[PDB]
Amino acid sequence: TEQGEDITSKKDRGVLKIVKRVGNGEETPMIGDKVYVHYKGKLSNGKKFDSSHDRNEPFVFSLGKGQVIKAWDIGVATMKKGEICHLLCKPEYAYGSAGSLPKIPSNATLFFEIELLDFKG
Ligand SMILES: COc1ccc(OCCN2C[C@H]([C@H](O)CO)[C@H]3CCC[C@@H](C2=O)N3S(=O)(=O)c2cc(Cl)cc(Cl)c2)cc1OC
Repeated sequence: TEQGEDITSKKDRGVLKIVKRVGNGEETPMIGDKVYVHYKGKLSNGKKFDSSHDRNEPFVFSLGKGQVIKAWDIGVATMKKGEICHLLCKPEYAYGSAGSLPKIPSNATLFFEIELLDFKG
C-alpha cells in the first residue's frame, strides 16, 4: 500500500493503483465497452514516452479484449467516469523483457496517469 493498491487477481504487486481524483461516475466500464481515456506514460527515469494529451484527442479501445497491455485491461476496468488514477505497471503486465523499441526499454516498469473520460456499451 506504499506504492498503491494491488489490483491484480494474483496479488503479485504487478499493477498498483493510486486514485488522484475520484470519479463522480457510479459504474465501471464493462467488458466490450468502448472506453475513452486521456493518459500520460513515463519511464522510471521520468521520461515521458507517450501521451494522448499531446495528440489533443482521446485514446479509444474496447475493454477486456486484449487490445492493450494487461495492466490497462486490469486498471481501466476499476475506474469510474471522471476518475484520474496513477498506475504502476510492472513489465510482466506491460512489454516484458523485450520491451518495444524505440520508446519502451527492456524490463520497463511503466507509470501511467489515466483519466477515464467516457465509455459506451
Ligand atoms: C495483448 O497484449 C498487448 C496488446 C497491445 C499492446 O500494445 C499496443 C497497444 N498499446 C499502445 C497504445 C498507443 O496506441 C501507443 O501510442 C498505448 C496506450 C494504451 C497502452 C499501451 C498499449 O497497450 N500503449 S503505451 O502508452 O504503453 C505505448 C506507447 C508507445 Cl509510444 C509505444 C508503445 Cl509500444 C506503447 C501490447 C500488448 O502486450 C505487450
